Amino acid sequence: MTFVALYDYESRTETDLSFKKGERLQIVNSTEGDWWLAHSLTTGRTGYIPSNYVAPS
Amino acid sequence: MTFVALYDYESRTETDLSFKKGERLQIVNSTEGDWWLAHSLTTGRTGYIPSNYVAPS
Repeated sequence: MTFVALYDYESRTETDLSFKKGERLQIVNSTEGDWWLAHSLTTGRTGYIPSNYVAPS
Repeated sequence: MTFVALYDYESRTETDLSFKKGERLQIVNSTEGDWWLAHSLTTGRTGYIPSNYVAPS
C-alpha cells in the first residue's frame, strides 16, 4: 500500500527512484516481483534479481 | 538461502544479475533491503526503492 520515506535516497541507476525524507510512496505491482541481491553459485557473478524468476531449491 | 532460476533473465542495468534457467543463486544481505517498484505521490516519479528506507504510513 502506502509508505513514507525515512531517509533521502539518491538514485544510482536509470531505474531507481530518488526521493526525499517524508515523501509518500505507493508500491506498484509488476510481474517481476521484488528484487533481491543475489550471488550466483553457478557463475560467481552478483547483482539484483527479480524474485518471481526463482524458487527455493 | 539458496534458490534456483526458473527462467533465463538478461540484465537491463549495470546492477542487475543476468542468469540462465537452472542456475543456483544465494541471497546476499545488504543494508538497503529488498527493492520494490514504487510510485511517489509526492513527485509523480516511479522506480525502484530500497525497502529499508521506508515505513508503512
